[PDB]
Amino acid sequence: SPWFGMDIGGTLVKLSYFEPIDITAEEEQEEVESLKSIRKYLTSNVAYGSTGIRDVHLELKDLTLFGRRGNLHFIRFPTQDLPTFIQMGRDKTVLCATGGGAYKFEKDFRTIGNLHLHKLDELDCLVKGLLYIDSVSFNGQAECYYFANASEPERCQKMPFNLDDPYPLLVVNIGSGVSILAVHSKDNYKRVTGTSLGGGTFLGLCSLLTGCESFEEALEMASKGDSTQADKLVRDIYGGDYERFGLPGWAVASSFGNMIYKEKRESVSKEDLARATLVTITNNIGSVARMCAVNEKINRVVFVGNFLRVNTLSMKLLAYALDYWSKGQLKALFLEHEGYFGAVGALLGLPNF
Amino acid sequence: SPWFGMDIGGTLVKLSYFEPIDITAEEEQEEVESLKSIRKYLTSNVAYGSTGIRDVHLELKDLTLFGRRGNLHFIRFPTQDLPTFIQMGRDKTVLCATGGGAYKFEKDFRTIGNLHLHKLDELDCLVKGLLYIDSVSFNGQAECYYFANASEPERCQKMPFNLDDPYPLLVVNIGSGVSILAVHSKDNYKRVTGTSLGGGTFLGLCSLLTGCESFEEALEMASKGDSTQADKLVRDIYGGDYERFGLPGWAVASSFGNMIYKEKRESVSKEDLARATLVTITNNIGSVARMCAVNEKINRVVFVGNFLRVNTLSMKLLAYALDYWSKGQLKALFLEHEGYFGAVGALLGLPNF
Ligand SMILES: Nc1ncnc2c1ncn2[C@@H]1O[C@H](COP(=O)(O)OP(=O)(O)NP(=O)(O)O)[C@@H](O)[C@H]1O
Ligand SMILES: Nc1ncnc2c1ncn2[C@@H]1O[C@H](COP(=O)(O)OP(=O)(O)NP(=O)(O)O)[C@@H](O)[C@H]1O
Ligand SMILES: CCS(=O)(=O)Nc1ccc(CC(=O)N2CCN(c3ccc(Cl)nn3)CC2)c(F)c1
Ligand SMILES: CCS(=O)(=O)Nc1ccc(CC(=O)N2CCN(c3ccc(Cl)nn3)CC2)c(F)c1
Ligand SMILES: [Mg+2]
Ligand SMILES: [Mg+2]
Repeated sequence: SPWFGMDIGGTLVKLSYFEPIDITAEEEQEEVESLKSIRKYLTSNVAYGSTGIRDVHLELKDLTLFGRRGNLHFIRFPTQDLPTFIQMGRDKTVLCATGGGAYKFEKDFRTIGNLHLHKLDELDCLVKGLLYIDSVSFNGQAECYYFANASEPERCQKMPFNLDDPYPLLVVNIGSGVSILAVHSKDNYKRVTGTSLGGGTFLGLCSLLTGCESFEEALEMASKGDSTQADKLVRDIYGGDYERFGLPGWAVASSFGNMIYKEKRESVSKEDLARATLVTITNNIGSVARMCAVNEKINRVVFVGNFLRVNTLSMKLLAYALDYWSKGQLKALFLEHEGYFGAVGALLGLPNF
Repeated sequence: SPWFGMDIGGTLVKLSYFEPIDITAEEEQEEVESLKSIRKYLTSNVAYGSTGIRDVHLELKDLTLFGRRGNLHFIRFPTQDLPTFIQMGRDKTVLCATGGGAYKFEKDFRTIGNLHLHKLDELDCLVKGLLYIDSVSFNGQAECYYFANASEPERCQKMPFNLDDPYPLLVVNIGSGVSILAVHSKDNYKRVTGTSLGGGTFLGLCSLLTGCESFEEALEMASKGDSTQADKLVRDIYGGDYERFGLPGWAVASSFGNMIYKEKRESVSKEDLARATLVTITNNIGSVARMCAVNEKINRVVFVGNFLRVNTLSMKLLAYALDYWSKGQLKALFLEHEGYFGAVGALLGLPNF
């Protein structure tokens, strides 16, 4: 069988696929046409159908996995289109799968004759996949990075971060919702808590407020907006800073709080609303992460999920906010393969079956 | 001068007024007409102008304060209408004032000839006012209450709570934004953190999403709605409970997360959106309160502000959520005079001037 790892989330399906590159002459013979058609279809196309995408820049080249050399590919498509994926499977096998959809769609995967579905623990998969990718490196580059001098924009820059001893680690998984994990050892990790104000809140509220019809359009709108047109700031309430409690005048006192005034609702732009939605969600995630880090006594906070893909505004807001409000005690960390760790961890469960 | 305590917030001005009821024959003579007109106007009307309200049910009767017997009155009006309040002052005095508006509008208060403005610490005022009101009781009834058996609706009921030894106490002030205070002693208290997702977020987002034009209309809409039409639940992602992490199927996994689907945005009602906004804001406040309580090692969490006025949906959601997610370790507490403690504490600063 082809070696596949799948994470079926509430919004996106993530697939990791290992393409062997050490196929012998005899191995290529014993290959069946449909397997050849699958490998060729996946490696010769970057878009699949109308909604599938291969993230080619993330590919790990010449990886040694399970005694074989190959390339590791990273592919995503909307969970809404999983019926098409399954129907293509039926028209053409151990599947290690995680995420909520591994349970919800179990019976659907079993409509593919003789398919064995192994549902794997979401937590085990995320941690194992994250530790594995960092261990193998991103084609010799660091998998993990931070934003250096996150407080000063003329200096702020992406820089590599070493995770050779990753413990302890607070993992903030920003998907549809948010899960916060504490990782103390390779064997000792737990889900601390979560928040329902996650990437699905950004996308859902932005769509209601602006009519945007994609994540990417929502980000494009937010990049042009001014969130202070919708938010009420400390200086709007006090006239300036509130130094008694260390609150700068620019801090948001009430998200969307200026929208209680009808004349302000009538003048705000869609772009302003999109940016306020992004700022509201991102700041709340940062604050929840900081509170959990203080309670777990962990100072490294790594953010994963796909809320942060092609989203440098939110990444830089997290980096600045965690450093500023922690007085420099906490560091925001990011990972190049942030959306795919569950899918990789699922793939890594293959030998136990 | 008349004895007044004012808390000028980002949204509402709260005024506490002590009406003496032990006026002697000679004292009534030495009273000037404008003071008589002020007292009569305040005590013979329940609405003031178009936006001022006296909360008559909160009145403390026959209180002894500063060596005099009187009634303590509680009055509120929008900060947007503070110009009218000041203009009525000029057309007719030590003013102890707190809140951000005591700083922002300092010069405006000083347009009233010879008026002395004493800006008082918001934290000192909230704590002193809260401790004072609980100490004097609510006309012999408890000032503080909780919801007994908050998990079972056929049993859940408001019940009194004793605060004779109030320390330690976590105070969650839900105004435009949210401030979280830790009160360890009458002299030892601090602002722990805050969140900008507060009552102004509820009101602002609800107005944008539904067109409601008052707090009360927003609550009326929310009472008729179904938040699960907009929110994505754990059972929507997993097909059921996620017992591995203790998440019931009914828990919200992504607030507004079903609004990423255009057909669902086209079918959701305004009432559904209002309820989802209330649930989103209230749950996030509860979760932040729980995290702070765990970090401060405090198990009594008292909620104040005016986000909870005439808002039993949010109060019962906080009571159920704090008890459920803390496995019964934390108790949600509420106070009858929750919006007015800053104004009372300001009034109590009068002797130091
Ligand atoms: N192409 C996209 N389509 C939709 N959302 C996207 C897309 N790209 C990035 N996102 C963002 O990424 C979030 C989902 O990230 P993801 O990590 O895949 O979560 P999920 O696994 O599908 N949901 P969950 O079950 O809670 O883990 C969305 O809510 C968006 O904010
Ligand atoms: N009549 C009302 N008008 C507006 N908002 C109301 C009203 N009644 C209750 N509220 C709610 O109460 C919240 C404000 O409560 P409040 O405690 O008075 O805060 P504030 O002091 O004005 N703002 P802040 O400066 O952050 O403390 C509003 O955001 C509403 O959600
Ligand atoms: C990974 C499983 S998921 O895929 O279904 N995603 C997912 C993401 C976030 C959540 C939210 C989550 O963790 N809550 C637990 C903590 N809460 C509260 C609420 C009030 C209080 Cl007072 N205290 N605590 C809120 C809910 C969730 F339930 C599922
Ligand atoms: C009482 C003064 S007010 O009247 O102006 N109201 C008021 C209410 C809430 C707030 C918000 C507040 O406290 N923040 C401090 C903590 N934050 C974060 C953000 C990201 C991270 Cl990573 N960590 N922490 C957010 C802001 C405020 F600034 C003022
Ligand atoms: Mg996920
Ligand atoms: Mg206030």
